[PDB]
Amino acid sequence: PKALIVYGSTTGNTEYTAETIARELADAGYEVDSRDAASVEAGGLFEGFDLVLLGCSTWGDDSIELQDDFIPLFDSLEETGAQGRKVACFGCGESSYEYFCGAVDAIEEKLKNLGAEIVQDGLRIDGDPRAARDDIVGWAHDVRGAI
Ligand SMILES: Cc1cc2nc3c(=O)[nH]c(=O)nc-3n(C[C@H](O)[C@H](O)[C@H](O)COP(=O)(O)O)c2cc1C
Repeated sequence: PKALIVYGSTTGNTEYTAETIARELADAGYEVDSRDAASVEAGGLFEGFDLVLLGCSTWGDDSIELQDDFIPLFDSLEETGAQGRKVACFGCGESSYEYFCGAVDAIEEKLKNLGAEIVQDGLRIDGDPRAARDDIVGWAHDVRGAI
């Protein structure tokens, strides 16, 4: 199959997390197209993939704020082709914030509402992603299995 990973990451944690997910999926036979959000265009971005993995980190405080490069992508999520698309969502952040991995919640939320098939609950990394490598890998293994 073809899986599309797109991530918004500012200190490279979620990017690190995407790359490990990309590797797991590619080890299991998939063709994996991994792309930073800052380099993509929403209009038809999911066209042709069987699996779309979205990746974002959380900024902000009192309300949910998304990583700046992911914002135009989230604002045009209706134009990507999410309808019927097997999807799953991930993101790094810090549990001391009110909204722990809040962006993960706002994307899964917008997706569900656009008719996507959320194949697994999002992966919410707290702190250093390198300390949670088993979790990322395990979560990739589980998304592959469900689709
Ligand atoms: C100003 C500020 C606001 C933040 N807000 C949140 C938050 O609201 N929720 C959350 O889970 N983490 C929050 N974080 C945690 C960061 O997202 C955390 O560093 C995360 O790993 C960054 O992941 P990344 O290298 O993939 O970009 C915040 C950090 C800063 C500086």
